[PDB]
Amino acid sequence: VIRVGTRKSQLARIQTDSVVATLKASYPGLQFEIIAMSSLFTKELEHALEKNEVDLVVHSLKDLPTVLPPGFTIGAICKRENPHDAVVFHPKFVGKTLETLPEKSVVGTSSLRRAAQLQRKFPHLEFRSIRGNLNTRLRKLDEQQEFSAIILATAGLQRMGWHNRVGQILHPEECMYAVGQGALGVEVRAKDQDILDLVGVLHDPETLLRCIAERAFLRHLEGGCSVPVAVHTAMKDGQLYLTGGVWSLDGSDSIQETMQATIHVPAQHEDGPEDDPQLVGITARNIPRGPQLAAQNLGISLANLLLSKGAKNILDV
Ligand SMILES: *Cc1[nH]c(Cc2[nH]cc(CCC(=O)O)c2CC(=O)O)c(CCC(=O)O)c1CC(=O)O
Repeated sequence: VIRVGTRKSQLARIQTDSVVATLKASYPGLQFEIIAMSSLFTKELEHALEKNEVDLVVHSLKDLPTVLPPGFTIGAICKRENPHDAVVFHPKFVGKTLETLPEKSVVGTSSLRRAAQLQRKFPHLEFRSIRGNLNTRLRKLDEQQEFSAIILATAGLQRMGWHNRVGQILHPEECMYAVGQGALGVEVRAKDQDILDLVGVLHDPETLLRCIAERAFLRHLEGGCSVPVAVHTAMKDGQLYLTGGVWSLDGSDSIQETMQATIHVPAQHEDGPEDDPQLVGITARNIPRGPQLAAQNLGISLANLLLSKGAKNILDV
């Protein structure tokens, strides 16, 4: 049996089921039991793992820290869903963008990354804090008299089935995404080789590499989930392009730079050794180590350039 622990929440459940459906397709001759428990929530799922009550936990990659706690690791980086930030609008706005929205219009977001970027880009728009989950945030926009629009993740809206509410997908010139956004991560016990082996199938090499680069960049910057650090990655013609940015809380101050590295997306897998340290919290012992190391190096390089341009001033408000 494969005991998968999940949060009782609707978005946590869907993401969990999606990973389980892939593992099921890879391992049809194995049992999968689902345990539902309800960073307060991250902690109790990690206590179950400790007890061996569950073997896997499925999380969003942006929610995980760059250094996981002792004895845990990210066994699988899944294929990436849309990483972009999207705008949902108030019904009264018949085909508008943030650009065409009236001046002093309120925009709901609890992300400093989004608010910082969007304040700089759309200075004539007010950004207030919105609280709750997608269904709550969507109800508040529709019913209440406060918000003209709300900023949310395309991946998240997509998973709930509510891509019909996406009004505008924001591009990197407007609002670059969070590190690991649109990617699911599978947490596992670091010394359970049998569980790490199974989860190895879920690793997508293109996403894994981009996600190491992004996590390496953030770890070097001393960033985390709730910090105004944003990134954009791509892999085209054997090149990994990493754009990273740092903003002040109001967007007034911002450093943004782009670097690239010759890194090839590996088609084939391997049987790497157990003593290979996990990179940026990730265990990809069945994926070539050459390309992973290069991705981390690229992330570090970009963090080092940003810090040389005083990126630590902007962050330490
Ligand atoms: C680190 C961080 N987490 C969240 C909330 C969140 N977690 C998962 C998603 C869905 C997309 C995905 O799987 O990547 C989301 C995003 C969402 O639509 O809320 C946030 C956003 C803060 C908030 O308003 O909830 C952040 C911070 C950040 O993204 O900058």
